[PDB]
Amino acid sequence: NTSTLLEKALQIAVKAHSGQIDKAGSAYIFHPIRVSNRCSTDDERIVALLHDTIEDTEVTAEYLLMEGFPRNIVDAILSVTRNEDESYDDFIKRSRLNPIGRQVKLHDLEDNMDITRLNELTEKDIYRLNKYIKAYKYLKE
Amino acid sequence: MTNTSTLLEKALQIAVKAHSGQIDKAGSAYIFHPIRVSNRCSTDDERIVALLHDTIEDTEVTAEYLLMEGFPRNIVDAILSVTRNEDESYDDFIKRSRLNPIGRQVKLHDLEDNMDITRLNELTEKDIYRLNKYIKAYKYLKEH
Amino acid sequence: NTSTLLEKALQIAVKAHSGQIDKAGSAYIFHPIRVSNRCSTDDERIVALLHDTIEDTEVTAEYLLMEGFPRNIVDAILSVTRNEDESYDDFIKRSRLNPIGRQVKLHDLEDNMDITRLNELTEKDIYRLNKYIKAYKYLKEH
Amino acid sequence: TNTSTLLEKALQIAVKAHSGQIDKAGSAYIFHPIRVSNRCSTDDERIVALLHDTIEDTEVTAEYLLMEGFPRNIVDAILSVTRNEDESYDDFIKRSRLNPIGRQVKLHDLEDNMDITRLNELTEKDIYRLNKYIKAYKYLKEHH
Ligand SMILES: [Cl-]
Ligand SMILES: [Cl-]
Ligand SMILES: [Cl-]
Ligand SMILES: [Cl-]
Ligand SMILES: [Mg+2]
Ligand SMILES: [Mg+2]
Ligand SMILES: [Mg+2]
Ligand SMILES: [Mg+2]
Repeated sequence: NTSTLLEKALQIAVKAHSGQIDKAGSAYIFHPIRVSNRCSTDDERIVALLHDTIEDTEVTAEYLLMEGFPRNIVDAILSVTRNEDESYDDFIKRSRLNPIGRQVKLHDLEDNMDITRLNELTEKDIYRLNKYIKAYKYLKE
Repeated sequence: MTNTSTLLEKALQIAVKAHSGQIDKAGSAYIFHPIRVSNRCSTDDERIVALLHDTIEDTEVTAEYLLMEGFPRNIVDAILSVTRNEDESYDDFIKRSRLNPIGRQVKLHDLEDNMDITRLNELTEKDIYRLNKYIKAYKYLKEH
Repeated sequence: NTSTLLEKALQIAVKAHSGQIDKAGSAYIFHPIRVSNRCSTDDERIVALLHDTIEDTEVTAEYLLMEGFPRNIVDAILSVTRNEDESYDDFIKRSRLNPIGRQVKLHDLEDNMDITRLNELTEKDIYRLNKYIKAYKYLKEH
Repeated sequence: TNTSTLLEKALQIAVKAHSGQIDKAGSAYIFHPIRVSNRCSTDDERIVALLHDTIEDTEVTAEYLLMEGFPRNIVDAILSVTRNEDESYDDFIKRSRLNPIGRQVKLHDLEDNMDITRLNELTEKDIYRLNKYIKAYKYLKEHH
């Protein structure tokens, strides 16, 4: 009962992130939604809705391919999916090389840097916010 | 996860299922309409009503079903304030929406999304009449 | 009247903050502009454009009254203008009492919590940002 | 001068050049480049948005902007969204798409011009120009 591939990516994310919470206390599914609302194209919105499904849920790149998602979309999701064998800097460098992933990752950083949603702030947060700021600047050069 | 945060996730899953496969005038999935309206809201109470504001027309989603799912009476009343009654005229419908503090705000963001012509392929004369009606209602909901 | 007073408020702010900068080096004039962009009414936008003119520049309250800004607008600006002998805690409590000042202050805290423009984030910012979060929550309480 | 950054100078130039001008909604025109600039993502886009309509002002010219310190690629971007005297609108939109910064600014320009939430009413005379905005908006979206 799906009309468009953007609707499918939503239903996949809502199901996959069901039961997860972000560090602010809210349902995690609203993070890819808030990133998707910052996007400008349907391709960016699809990747934004799924950008944390491979890392955090049972969704795999293989599953997305078998569900009909195009090669450039899945590769764009993989460009914003960190591998353990790489540093965070090498991950952001790999994100910038992808036209769709670069834009989605920028909006992902913006959402993660939105401290207006948080209850407090600790020293562990500012070290994480700092590398977000460095990655945010790198992706805008 | 708090009760309001749980209801907000619950409200999303109820909207996704109810609007599954539905399309709007442009042809895109209708679910993104409540989501775009929600993104304009400021509080979680408003976000919940925004996500469910067009689900009463669905057969599975009723007022008692939402009460059964844990949504409090004030939230459900807000959803009913932005749900047009059977024989109710548009002018009478906007008047009823302003009486509800949450529904009034949600209806404003609903009008903003409906006035967004960046998603339309072409504008006709019928669209002008419809957009003029949204402008009048938008202005009415912003007064004191 | 309101469309012209909004423009006048912009021109008063531009002239008053001219050449001032924030901690990131960006032009400070855009802080009231970005706060005014988050507002929903013309009264809020006017107060937001002028909310740091008394404290940071040579604009006075009598000056704004002389230019035609109504009493409620000037009072709202004063509700978000910290006094000398007033602590930050009492300042936030006083800004919540004014309907327009409360809303503009909320958007002011949102702009001050925007770290997308800072070059880096240190530990001294923890105190400032947590203070802003606490003040943000107090203003949102109903 | 008494200006900090090129962005601030661009603001002051737009403020002066549009001073007293009014838009279709009856508001001060200066807030149009500001609202276009609020949609932009980089400082280069914001500078061009703030100045995207200053060339009509007799004081503001390409030479003036170069004199003030604005880089040539910024000035060329402003000229990419400045329509020529005998140029057709379609040819103007095609020319603005070739410029990376200008394309983005022209999209945000079109979004603001299509924002009918600021309008007090709509007539059928607005149909043609709104359909031109929609057509040009889609044409700039075909890039990706
Ligand atoms: Cl990571
Ligand atoms: Cl939402
Ligand atoms: Cl830039
Ligand atoms: Cl033109
Ligand atoms: Mg993410
Ligand atoms: Mg609706
Ligand atoms: Mg301030
Ligand atoms: Mg323009």
